[PDB]
Order: sequence, then C-alpha cells, then structure tokens
Amino acid sequence: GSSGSSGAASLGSQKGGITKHGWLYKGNMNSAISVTMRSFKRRFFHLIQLGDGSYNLNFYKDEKISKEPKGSIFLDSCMGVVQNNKVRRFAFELKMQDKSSYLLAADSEVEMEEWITILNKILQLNFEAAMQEKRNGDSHEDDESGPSSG
Repeated sequence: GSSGSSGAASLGSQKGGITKHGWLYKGNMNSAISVTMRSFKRRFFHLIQLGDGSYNLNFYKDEKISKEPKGSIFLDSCMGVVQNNKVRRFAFELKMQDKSSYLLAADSEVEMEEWITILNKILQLNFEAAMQEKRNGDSHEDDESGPSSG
C-alpha cells in the first residue's frame, strides 16, 4: 500500500457554539512601539468553527469571506487575550502558543471587549473542550471545500 490507518474517527460536534465578526486592527507586534503597530492595519476578522468543534479566527481583506482568508488564528493554541492599551486605547494582544502574538484592536471599547470575551471564551472553553472531547467519541462531522482544479 502506501499509508493510512483505517480512516479516522472521533470527528464531530454537538450543540451550537459561539461566533463574532467585525473589522479589527491587526498589528505586527514588537519591542518598540512604532514596530508593535507597524502601521496598524484594519481587516475583517471572521470566526468559524473547524470541522471538529474547535474555533478558528480567520480574517479577510473585506467582509466577503468564503474564499481564502489572509490568515487564521489557531485559537486552539491561543493562550489568552491581554490588554495592551499602550498602542491604542482599545487594543489587545493575543498570546499564542506557537511562539508569537497578534495585535488586535477595535474601534470602540465594546468591539474591543467583545473579542476579548469571544476569543477568551473559545480560549477558556478550549480548555474545557479538551477535557470534554477527551471523554467524548460519539460525534459526526463533514468537511469538503475546494477539492482541486487545473
């Protein structure tokens, strides 16, 4: 043959979940400030639930998603949301686990708190989800988007 271990399993989810969408202000983050913001750019951050139960924050150039986003944040790794303030009045840093952190910022405190609450939610929930998934096999899922072309 080649490889493969009788397909997979333990794939599926249950109940609804969370979500959130809006234009945020992603940054580069670094020592200095001018670098931390490196020209704070605005992008449409869309939240989507992976085909398992986890949540991934994917941001696009605009609201029109569906297509390939600019990137995706593995909240599954996200450690927690911190509060910068230095950069901007309403700016929070995402403490990732893959050695790195994103500089998010909203237009208003709310838009800044909401995310801080959303991400944190999935972040904190991600912790309880692990222990929940660990002892939870029975589950059904489905994934299939853009197989291939030319």
